[PDB]
Amino acid sequence: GKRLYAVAYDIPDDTRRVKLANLLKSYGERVQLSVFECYLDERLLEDLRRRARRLLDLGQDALRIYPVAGQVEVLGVGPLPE
Repeated sequence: GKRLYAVAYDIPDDTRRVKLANLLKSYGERVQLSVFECYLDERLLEDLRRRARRLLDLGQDALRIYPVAGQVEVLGVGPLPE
């Protein structure tokens, strides 16, 4: 079912990065400059990948998707964890 994912990206191109961030908003919320937290199940995860693939230059860009299980820990500024 739905689980928390950390979605971290490294996109050198500003235009592609803006498009990717706008896409990620449809699945979750920003937590840091290069990271969103998204609640996804299998179907939404596939949808996210499918749409992210349209946008990325896969020779230059990186996107990592981490399924999270356990307590997220936050030091410093930024959104408090569950």
